[PDB]
This record gives sequence, C-alpha cells and structure tokens, in this order.
Amino acid sequence: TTTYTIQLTGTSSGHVYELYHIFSGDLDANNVLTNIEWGAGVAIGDRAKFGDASEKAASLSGKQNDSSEVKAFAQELSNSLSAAGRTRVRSEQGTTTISGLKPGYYLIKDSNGSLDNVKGQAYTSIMLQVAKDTTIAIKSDVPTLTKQVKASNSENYISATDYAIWDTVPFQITVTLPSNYGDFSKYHFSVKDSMTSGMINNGDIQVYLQQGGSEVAITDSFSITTNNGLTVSIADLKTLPNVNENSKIVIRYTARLKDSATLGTTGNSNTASLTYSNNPNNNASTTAQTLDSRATVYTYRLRLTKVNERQERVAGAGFTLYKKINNQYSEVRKIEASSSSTFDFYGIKAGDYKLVESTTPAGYNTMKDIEFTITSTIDSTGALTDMTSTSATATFETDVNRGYINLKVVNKQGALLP
Ligand code: NA
Repeated sequence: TTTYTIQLTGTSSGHVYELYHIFSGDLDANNVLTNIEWGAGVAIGDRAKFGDASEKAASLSGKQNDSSEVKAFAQELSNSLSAAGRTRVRSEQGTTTISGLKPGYYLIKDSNGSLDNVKGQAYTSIMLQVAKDTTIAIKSDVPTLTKQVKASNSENYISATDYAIWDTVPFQITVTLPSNYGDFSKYHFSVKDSMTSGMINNGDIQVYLQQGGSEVAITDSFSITTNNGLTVSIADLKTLPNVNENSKIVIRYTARLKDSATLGTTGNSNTASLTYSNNPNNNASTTAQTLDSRATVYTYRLRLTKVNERQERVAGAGFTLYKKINNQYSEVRKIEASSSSTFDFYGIKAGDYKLVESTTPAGYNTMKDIEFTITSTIDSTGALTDMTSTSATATFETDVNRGYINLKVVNKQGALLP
C-alpha cells in the first residue's frame, strides 16, 4: 500500500501530538482523495451524525482550510475521536515529522492535559490535514512579553540602564499576541509586574493598542491592581474588537529611585510575565504563563569626605552638584552646610558633572570647581561590568560592586604674611 508523511514546522519540544485518521482513501498526484470511507479515528457511534464520509468530504471539497465549515467540522470531530485511529508523536524543536501514515485526512491536536501548567506553551488549534508528503506550519503559537526600561542617554528601550535620584524611570512592557489569536472565542490576558523594591511607582500606568505604526489608549478597559504585584488584566481581550493577531499591547508607567535603592552591580530589578488563554479549542478556559522578562536599573552613591591638611574632619562645607546638559550645567542636588563632614549624593548615574563648594568652612580656601565624568559599562546581557569616575583636577576612588564613588576634599588654610 502507499503511506504518507506530514511534517510540522514551528514545533516545540515537550509536546505530544496526536493524529486521528478521519477519512481513508486514495490520493492522486493533484492531492485529490477518492474512494473515501470513515477512518478509525472517528468513533463508530459518532459517524452516523456526520453521514456518508464520501458526501461529507464532497461537501468540504474546494473550501478554505480556515473557512467556517471546515473549522466547524474540526471542532465537532474533536468530540468524536477514537484511539483506534490515533498516532501519537513526541515533538522535536523546530520540525516534527510523522511518516508511514495511511492515506487520507487527519485531525491534529495536542494530547489532552499534556501542557497543563507548562510555561510558554499552548495547545495547537485543531488542524485538518491531508497526508501528502508536505510540510505545514503547526497552528500553534504563544504570546510574548518583554519588559524594558528607557535608556538613560537615549529614547530607546533596553533591558538595563543607570538612573539618578532626580530622574523619572520610564518602563515599557510589550506584549505580542499569538498568530492563532483569531481561533480563540475569548482570550484571558493578565500582565503581572513585580515592580522594583528600591523604587516608588508613580501610578501613571497606561495601556496602548499598537499596530500600523499608531497607538490608541485602552487603559480603561483593564483592571489595574496592586494586591499581587502590579497586575493589568482584562477578562476577555476579544471585547476589544480592533485587537487581532498582529496587534501589540504596550503598557507604560514610570517610577523613581528611593534613597535606599540598591547601589552597584546587583541593581534594582523587576520581572513581568503574561497569563494567557493557552487553548483555542472547545472554548477552553485554561491559561499558561510566559517566562519572566527582567529589567534592571543601576545607580551609585557619590560620597564627599571633607578634610584638611592635618587630616582632620571639617564641618560646615556645602556642595552643589551640577550635571551637564549641552554646554549648560544644571543644578541637580544641593547639600547645605551643617555639622556634617560627609556628603552623600545617593543615586547618581553616568554623565558629566560639576561639583561646586557653595559654602566654604570658616578659615579655609574655597575649593576650585571640579568637573568630572562617571561612566557605566553595561554588557549585552544587561550586567553592569564596570564604572569609573574621573576628572582633570581630582581623583576618585570607586567600588563598582558596592556602587561607591568617593572623593576626599582637602581644605587648606590661607597665608599668614607678617
Ligand atoms: Na507546538
């Protein structure tokens, strides 16, 4: 006899695909099926409710694979299956091949319960396929979620950057929808974000529908809660009619660093994941969760220690920190004079700065202004690898791991000229 192959592309490891023999027959060179009977994949009891196999086949002849009558037949068959005509195949990553199939029409699905509570997976849309030695794409996909933060020094969104205490930290979660979104009757959609422990959320969260190079706000259609992380949910995304398989859902919000934010290489991280409907068949209500997407924000502490040439600690200095925008230095932080001899500028980032001694301790020369540059090196993985602090007129000591930048300001007395 003759046997045929179905090769499924876009498959993932960890699945068990089932092929049910719906129709037997003979396949010609034009992929036309003759001499049609019911295959063993359809339970004998349920066959009579479809009628004669040949005439059922004839009624579908020439219709689109994604036409309504064929989708209907697939879903009805799914409740009429028999193990008698079943072939189970463990999936491979990329491409899964099933050879030695009896000729005819097959129903393809994921084995029941095989993906329950498995992250980043979904049950395939039930497929009807003629076994004809060809490759087809599995009608299965998962949504993706990416959490990003706006780069400190540009407009683009990346996984990690550095920020200062005076900055607003913009975050952006981008969700893509599965290619088979249309097959779902309803679509559960819930984004959970851990938020960042060393930051305060500004509560300015908005949700956008992004497609065709444009954005529309859809925030009011979502439930936005803070009982279990920051959660942004809609019971059924299908109630938004302009959302489709090619739509992107984008969540934006901003935060700001606390004065207790983690310094140095550990960073201040948050993770986000999506909970989604993972089975488009039989109006199912099971969900799965995407893997976490992480974003990180680094920051440093600049410490000044005010001393004199006698190596004594000196109180009563005051410092004004400027950061360079263009050619224009702009005041970002001031520490007024006190009994303190230490000055902590907690939450500083890469950039060009100027430090001014706005108040000089009694009986000492005013320090000359110090211009300095902080650099941050963040590798492709988003890890902070290096940090430096340098000036043409001063020396800093740095600890990249702890995120410390230390400057000793040496106060010197004037001249007694008798
Ligand atoms: Na799959």
